[PDB]
Amino acid sequence: KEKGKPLMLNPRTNKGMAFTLQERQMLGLQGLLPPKIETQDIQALRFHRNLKKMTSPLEKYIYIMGIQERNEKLFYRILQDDIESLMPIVYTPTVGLACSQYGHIFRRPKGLFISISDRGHVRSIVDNWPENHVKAVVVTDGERILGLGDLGVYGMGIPVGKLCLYTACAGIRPDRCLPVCIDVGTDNIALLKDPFYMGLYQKRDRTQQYDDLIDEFMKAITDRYGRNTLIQFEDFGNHNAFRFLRKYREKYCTFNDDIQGTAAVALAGLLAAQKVISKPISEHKILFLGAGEAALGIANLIVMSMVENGLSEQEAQKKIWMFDKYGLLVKGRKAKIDSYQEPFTHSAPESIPDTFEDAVNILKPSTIIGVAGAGRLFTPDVIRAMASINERPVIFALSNPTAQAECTAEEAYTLTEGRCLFASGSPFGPVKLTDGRVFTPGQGNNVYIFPGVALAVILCNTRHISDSVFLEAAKALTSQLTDEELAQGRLYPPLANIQEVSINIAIKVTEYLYANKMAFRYPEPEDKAKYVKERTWRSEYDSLLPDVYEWP
Amino acid sequence: KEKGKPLMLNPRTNKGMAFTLQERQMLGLQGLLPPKIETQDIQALRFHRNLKKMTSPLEKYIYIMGIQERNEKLFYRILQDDIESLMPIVYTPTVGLACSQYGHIFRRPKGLFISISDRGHVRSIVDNWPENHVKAVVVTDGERILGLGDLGVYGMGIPVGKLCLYTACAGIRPDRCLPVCIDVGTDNIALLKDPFYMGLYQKRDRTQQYDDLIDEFMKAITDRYGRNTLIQFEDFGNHNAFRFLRKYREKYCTFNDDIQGTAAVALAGLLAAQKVISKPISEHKILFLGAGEAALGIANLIVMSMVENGLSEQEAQKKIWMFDKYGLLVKGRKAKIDSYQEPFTHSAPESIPDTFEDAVNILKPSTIIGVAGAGRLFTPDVIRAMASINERPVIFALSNPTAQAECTAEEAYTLTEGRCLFASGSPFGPVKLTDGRVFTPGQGNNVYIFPGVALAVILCNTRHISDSVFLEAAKALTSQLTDEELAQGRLYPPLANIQEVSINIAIKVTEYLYANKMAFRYPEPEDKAKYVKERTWRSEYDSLLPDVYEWPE
Amino acid sequence: KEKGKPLMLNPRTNKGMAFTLQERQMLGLQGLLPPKIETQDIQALRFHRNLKKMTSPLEKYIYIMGIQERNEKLFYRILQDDIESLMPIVYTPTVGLACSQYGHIFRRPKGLFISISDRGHVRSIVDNWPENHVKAVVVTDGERILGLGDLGVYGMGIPVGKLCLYTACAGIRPDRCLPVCIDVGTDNIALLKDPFYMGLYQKRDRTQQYDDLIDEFMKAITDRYGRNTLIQFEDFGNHNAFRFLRKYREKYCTFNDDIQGTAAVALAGLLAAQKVISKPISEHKILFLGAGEAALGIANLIVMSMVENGLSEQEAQKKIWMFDKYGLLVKGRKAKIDSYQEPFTHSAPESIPDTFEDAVNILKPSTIIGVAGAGRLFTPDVIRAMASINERPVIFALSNPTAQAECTAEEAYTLTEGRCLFASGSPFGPVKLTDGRVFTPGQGNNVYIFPGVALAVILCNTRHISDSVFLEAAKALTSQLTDEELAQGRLYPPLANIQEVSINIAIKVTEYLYANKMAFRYPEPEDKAKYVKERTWRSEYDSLLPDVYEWP
Ligand SMILES: NC(=O)c1ccc[n+]([C@@H]2O[C@H](COP(=O)([O-])OP(=O)(O)OC[C@H]3O[C@@H](n4cnc5c(N)ncnc54)[C@H](O)[C@@H]3O)[C@@H](O)[C@H]2O)c1
Ligand SMILES: NC(=O)c1ccc[n+]([C@@H]2O[C@H](COP(=O)([O-])OP(=O)(O)OC[C@H]3O[C@@H](n4cnc5c(N)ncnc54)[C@H](O)[C@@H]3O)[C@@H](O)[C@H]2O)c1
Ligand SMILES: NC(=O)c1ccc[n+]([C@@H]2O[C@H](COP(=O)([O-])OP(=O)(O)OC[C@H]3O[C@@H](n4cnc5c(N)ncnc54)[C@H](O)[C@@H]3O)[C@@H](O)[C@H]2O)c1
Ligand SMILES: NC(=O)c1ccc[n+]([C@@H]2O[C@H](COP(=O)([O-])OP(=O)(O)OC[C@H]3O[C@@H](n4cnc5c(N)ncnc54)[C@H](O)[C@@H]3O)[C@@H](O)[C@H]2O)c1
Ligand SMILES: NC(=O)c1ccc[n+]([C@@H]2O[C@H](COP(=O)([O-])OP(=O)(O)OC[C@H]3O[C@@H](n4cnc5c(N)ncnc54)[C@H](O)[C@@H]3O)[C@@H](O)[C@H]2O)c1
Ligand SMILES: COc1ccc(C2=C(O)C(=O)C(c3ccc(OC)cc3)=C(O)C2=O)cc1
Ligand SMILES: COc1ccc(C2=C(O)C(=O)C(c3ccc(OC)cc3)=C(O)C2=O)cc1
Ligand SMILES: COc1ccc(C2=C(O)C(=O)C(c3ccc(OC)cc3)=C(O)C2=O)cc1
Ligand SMILES: [Mg+2]
Ligand SMILES: [Mg+2]
Ligand SMILES: [Mg+2]
Repeated sequence: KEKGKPLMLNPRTNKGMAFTLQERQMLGLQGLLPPKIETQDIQALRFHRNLKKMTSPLEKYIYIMGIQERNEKLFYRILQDDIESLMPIVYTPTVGLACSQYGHIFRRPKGLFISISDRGHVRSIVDNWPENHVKAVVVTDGERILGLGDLGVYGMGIPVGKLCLYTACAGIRPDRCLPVCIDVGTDNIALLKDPFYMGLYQKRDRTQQYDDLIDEFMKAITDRYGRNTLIQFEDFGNHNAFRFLRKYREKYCTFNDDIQGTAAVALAGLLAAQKVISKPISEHKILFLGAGEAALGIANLIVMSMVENGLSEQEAQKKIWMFDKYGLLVKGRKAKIDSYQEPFTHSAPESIPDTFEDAVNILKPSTIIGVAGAGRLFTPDVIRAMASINERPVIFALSNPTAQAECTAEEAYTLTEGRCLFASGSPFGPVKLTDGRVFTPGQGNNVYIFPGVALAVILCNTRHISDSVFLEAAKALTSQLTDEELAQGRLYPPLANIQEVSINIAIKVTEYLYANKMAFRYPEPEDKAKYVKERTWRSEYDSLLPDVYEWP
Repeated sequence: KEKGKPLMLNPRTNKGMAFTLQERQMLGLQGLLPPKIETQDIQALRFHRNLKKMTSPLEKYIYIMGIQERNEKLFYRILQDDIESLMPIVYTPTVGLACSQYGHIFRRPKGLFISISDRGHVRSIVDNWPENHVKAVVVTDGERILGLGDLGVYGMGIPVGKLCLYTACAGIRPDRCLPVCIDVGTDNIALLKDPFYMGLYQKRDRTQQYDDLIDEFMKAITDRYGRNTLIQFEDFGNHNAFRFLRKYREKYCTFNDDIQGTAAVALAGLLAAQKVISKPISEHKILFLGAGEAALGIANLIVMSMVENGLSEQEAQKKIWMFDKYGLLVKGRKAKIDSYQEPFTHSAPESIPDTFEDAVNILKPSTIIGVAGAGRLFTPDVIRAMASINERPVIFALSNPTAQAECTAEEAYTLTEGRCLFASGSPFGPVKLTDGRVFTPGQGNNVYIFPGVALAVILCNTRHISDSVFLEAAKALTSQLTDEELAQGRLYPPLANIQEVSINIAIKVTEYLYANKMAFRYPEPEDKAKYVKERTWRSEYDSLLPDVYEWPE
Repeated sequence: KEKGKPLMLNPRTNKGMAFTLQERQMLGLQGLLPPKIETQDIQALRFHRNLKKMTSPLEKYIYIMGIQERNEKLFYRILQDDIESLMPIVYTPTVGLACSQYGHIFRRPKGLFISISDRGHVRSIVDNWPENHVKAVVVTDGERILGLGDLGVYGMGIPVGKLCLYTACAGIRPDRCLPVCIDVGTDNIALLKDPFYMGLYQKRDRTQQYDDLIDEFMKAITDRYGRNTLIQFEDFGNHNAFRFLRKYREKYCTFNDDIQGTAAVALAGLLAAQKVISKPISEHKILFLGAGEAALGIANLIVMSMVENGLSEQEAQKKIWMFDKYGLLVKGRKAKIDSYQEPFTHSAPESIPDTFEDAVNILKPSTIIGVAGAGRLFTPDVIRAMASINERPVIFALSNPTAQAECTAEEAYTLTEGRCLFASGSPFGPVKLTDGRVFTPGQGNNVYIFPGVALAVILCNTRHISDSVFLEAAKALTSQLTDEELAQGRLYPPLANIQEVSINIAIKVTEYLYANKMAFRYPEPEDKAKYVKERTWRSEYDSLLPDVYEWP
């Protein structure tokens, strides 16, 4: 398309000093670059050297995210070199810190910004996006960014970082990814007073106009790019998150990772546990600390797993209890019970606990899952009560970051003599016990699911994503534990091999999508594995050398 | 020319969030920016707030040079806002530290790279340069980067930084500035071992090819851009610096800042000292610690300044003495004598000095100038020796960085008890003696000279720069001091006013060029002040809004 | 700058099928062109073949002017191949015919259009012109297009065609040429009723606004491109033409070809004649048929020639009489005498003619010059009266086109036994007389002057063009007649060698410009010939091949 300085200024084309001598000469770059040819390998090492001479995580974020705006293929190469250590940077927890000071660290814009001031003109904006074949859209209003609450347009970092992991893990063409931020104001007074805030100076609009903007946004996106365009909602308010999932679910090809992706990884760990504890599902009793979107999201998907294994809906629900901030979810309590909690709000026992430890002793659960985000509430005695009740208790401490976790690997494994099966939201290191026996805990990271699922949905031209897709993703993830990894005490495969794990998920989800008539991409491929591997985006530089030859 | 995302990837047009609502809508940026209209001020305050979060100078270099590549108008606004503090960052000393690791911090390339491997195809390379009306070239081989020696292609940071100051100070259009690095190899072993070295992995070619390559380079630039294109040689090795300056002085529009710019700023101080103490020029004698590039440069220019005032050639030279690392330069000594030094190699006194303190006592100088870059060799006893020999002694400690300076301001002013006239290369804060008097010493930075001179040479379409230009530039620098500032012991205007000072220098040089028939820009302007002040480049954002207006139906 | 289809769509870069194999491969053109390499020679022949299979002049114009918008270098090559025959097409007379039907034949726009509706916004328009270093501007209001009168914006063809001859003859870089049309309405009712008219539907504005538009236009041009920018006025109303020349002459670097260029070629022929008739200038009496801009233009320049040869102003004026539509210009006549005619309005004789033949017998002129544009008014007996009075009478029939000429070569040479010295505005073929003696008449074409002058003015950064520049151009033109050409009866060199003639004029005018301190381009060149030849624009294709080589 273009030659000269424009090639170097365009991230998609810019190879940097990896432009070969001929490329330089033939594309009019000779002299604009230093007289040295590099490879993507040399360029990558240079990054790792600079990254080592940096302590601050926020400095690492700003550096690496700058590389995206200079050389795209280098950027995604660098993530793929060591994804485990850099995923903390490009996404959580660091992305939170970046999102807090997002107006300070701003350098170059990265996504698409739709305001409530642009009401009725969303189509004009969408059309300004240079890329023509968008497949994956990630959107946020910024109201519920991680644990940091409302951050307005500073939330844009989340879409951006999310889509980095789409490309990095799954192989979704970056040029077909679109991060979107919906600015309708913000209730965060700190930001309104900040003169470097990048959003609108007004409180959140919660009128009809907000709903209308989302409708128009959804329409505008699909008008330009198609109805099969994948649209993921991220870090919306809990109220908005659920009701928008409901009203668009069967209309637009949309999912919510915070609900559905979270449920999937939760379940995938439970299913990993059942390769150890083979107890009939009839026996499993499950107790959630917290009754948030995370709880309800996970709860529903468990019920659906239980249903596919024999149990009814009514019965499977009665095997799930929830203990939130006001106490145990029971019928006829003064504390509020919302519509989504009603199915898990159960007939009260004789003794009605006022403590979580009290509940564990009364209800005799085989599994406790922590999603309160309210610190260390799985007390040492809670851990013990579970070890007395179950021979191998399943304890899931999912809250993030580490400081909000309900308990620690250390705290879990040692207080149950290394019997329990543990998994966490935040990364804990190998625990060592006094008998010289190693236990390597797994991490319940959402990145196990959404990339693979997203690739499959896109590759199959799927138009709606049913809850049973995430159920199939769960089974798919769990089916990649080797025996060794289970012996070591992992309920998830290593994050190190996320790329491979993401693909195999995409494959197994593609098969399911065709088998249940949710794929509209025909002709149907016979070998789904080949079909997926072939279409994943590679970070290797392509030649940009024009073809010169003699005429014989 | 362009619309959409290209306007934001092009730093000459990119206003960032300073794009108005009208501009965003009409240019198709609406939605690509956050919904927040800023101004150049807010953007600037953001930069200032973030600069404080950084502690390392090198972090700051990387952050600020980054802005040149995102937003050019914003970049030069940031420099002009706080020029005094950020000039250390953008250029010396921090550019030295950056130049050392230039390949380790490389993100985007900034200039034009001509290797020896491109011999015969140099015009090809010149023609790849996007800009069509280049007026100012700064070129480096990389052989003698500051006091760091041979950094080779790492030396590119020097031209890049220096042209920032052309623009920042004098208002020379950035799009007409071309930084160039001639790459002929490097003698530095560490770099030849480095897998991130950005140059050719070979020793410096010192053969005939090197000379040919510089010839070809000079021809190629002036072919494309014209013969009056200003070509400034920077940080070449001594041998080459002088010989090329001689070879091209009369053929192209060229100068060397390390020689001629240094001389101008040196002389500017000496003349300002002369204003304080009306010492007859016959009753002056100059002692240089060091007899290299800086010494020889300042020497040759001083001679002219004396000759101008009445002295002859030989007369003025005999008032200038040089003491190098082998000792005092005297006729028929043991250590060798370069031909440029020969004029300042006199017949030995009766007692040949073996140290510098000796020389001060034997020769009884009025002024010592330190350009050896070898630490605190103006020992306390030397400052005292001068303090007793002269009523008002002039002491110039020009060596950089601070650690290689011959003495501090504190050391100079206390051991002379206020009676000293002091200047240095490195910045020394205010010196407050016990008795109550405060002395603010002048910094003898080259940046006083080269911006103003370059601007003048360019606006007058001058084809050659004789040494009298720098002489005339020196007087122009000296003449901007207030009497109050002379009473404060300043021999140089504040760096806070480098802009006002650079323009005023450019004006006076313009008058000189026209008055002495060295200008070729006719018709000749009458008011030279208005001419210069009108052609300076501004950092204020231009509107990119196309004109919408109504036609009678 | 650019590669691919854009190179082929850009006239300045487009070489057509003359793109070499390597160029095609290296610039991404391989496949977009037919598999055949041509030269500019092959491409040129193709043009000449097509031009031969066309009768209509208007078809030839549309074809060749299309080539300018496809391949610029080919276009100017083709003019330089046979300039003599094609100059009739690109300019007069055909350009007149094209200008009449300009809205019909419109295909692609060619110049810059400034309307009175764009009052106060002329700078915006000027800035829309893509070219950055304009040197030669030709502008028209369209009020007095050739003989066709007011044609409004259809007059744009004139600037365009004029500037074709700038490039074709002189070598003025086409990219530095700017044709401008000032639309202020038109009095031509035929055009106002035409629904394909390309100008404004209103009568000519003759208020202050017109004058103001011209001021702003002049300012805007010079603001962007400089005060030394050459601005030529063409085919303005006679009133406007003179007064605009006067008020801007010493302000903007401006000339008018219809006045000054016309005067120059007139004089150059008179000076050619004086190499035959060596009579002292004191004896020369001159009589103009018509007292138009052409008459007055020529008259003044003659006076200035006479002055440089010894005569005073008052005396030199008395040697010039004028006979216009109302009769002989005499003091105290009922017919109007304008300010410019006053110097040539003389003390009445005893007998005051009412016929032009009557005047020739009374006043005894040695030279008659026809610029009435009113047909054959040099009656056969006029021709004879001149032959009886003078041994070699100088008869100049300058009116155009041929039908408006005052007499013919045939009519002139035979009615004076082949004694007279004749020149015409329109081309007449070699006359043959009954004694087997050939007389080849010259043409008083303005193209002899303005290209050479224009090149010199531009190359010398001249800021004002004095009348004595055109006087020097005249002497320069005449100094290129060989003796043979004078023997044959030519008062001008062949149009065939206009390119060479234009350059030599530019050289001699450059020398004069430096010698009289009108050049601001220093350093001054020592050899003016080399200086000019070096800087003329060539039509040869340049290589567009990027430099590829090995690294030794
Ligand atoms: N660069 C190329 O050579 C190129 C590029 C695109 C398509 N094609 C050709 O077109 C055929 C059909 O391609 P298609 O795109 O219409 O359908 P497809 O069968 O190749 O892909 C199905 C769907 O998945 C999307 N998709 C595929 N890979 C993706 C990725 N890495 N990231 C995001 N979205 C991705 C496509 O846009 C499409 O909507 C291909 O089989 C190939 O022959 C070639
Ligand atoms: N590991 C993962 O993949 C993953 C994914 C999503 C969310 N999470 C984590 O889940 C946690 C909850 O997120 P959420 O979106 O459900 O938030 P939420 O506000 O919707 O849920 C919080 C719930 O905890 C309850 N609670 C608060 N303090 C309590 C206390 N002291 N005792 C008992 N109950 C208490 C609240 O009443 C509420 O029911 C967070 O810490 C978040 O980091 C983890
Ligand atoms: N302040 C300014 O504007 C400015 C401008 C240019 C140069 N300088 C300074 O000038 C200094 C020298 O630069 P240069 O290019 O002339 O270097 P150079 O290598 O050309 O000259 C060094 C000279 O010092 C002599 N020398 C070295 N050690 C000595 C010692 N111990 N005692 C006596 N003489 C000794 C050497 O023999 C030689 O003659 C540097 O420190 C540099 O910072 C300052
Ligand atoms: N393509 C090239 O290589 C190229 C192009 C332009 C200039 N140059 C270099 O710049 C030097 C100075 O060029 P300059 O233009 O400033 O001055 P110049 O001395 O070459 O020309 C003087 C003036 O005439 C104009 N001019 C020259 N040739 C012309 C033409 N054919 N048509 C119209 N206008 C014409 C110029 O624009 C200028 O205003 C040249 O001597 C050359 O070294 C090179
Ligand atoms: N050969 C050239 O280079 C050249 C250049 C310019 C104009 N011309 C020709 O000159 C002629 C006049 O052009 P102009 O611009 O001076 O027009 P104009 O209207 O200014 O001049 C016409 C003059 O002829 C007079 N006239 C008209 N009919 C007459 C008659 N029957 N008897 C006597 N006088 C009569 C008018 O009164 C007026 O004085 C045109 O035919 C034009 O083609 C030739
Ligand atoms: C309301 O309190 C919350 C709720 C959810 C979160 C999230 C997480 O705890 C995640 O781990 C999380 C997440 C982390 C990693 C990941 O793949 C890299 C995907 C999601 C989120 O998106 C969250 O919103 C944080 C605080
Ligand atoms: C040989 O040792 C040297 C020689 C010269 C130098 C230079 C300086 O000491 C400068 O101050 C210097 C300089 C510094 C600032 C400036 O304007 C900001 C211009 C020149 C140079 O270019 C040098 O080369 C340093 C060490
Ligand atoms: C008013 O009647 C007129 C006046 C002038 C003309 C012109 C000519 O007769 C030209 O020859 C003429 C011209 C012709 C050729 C040329 O070089 C090719 C330059 C001018 C004009 O520009 C005229 O305006 C025509 C009719
Ligand atoms: Mg989230
Ligand atoms: Mg230097
Ligand atoms: Mg005309």
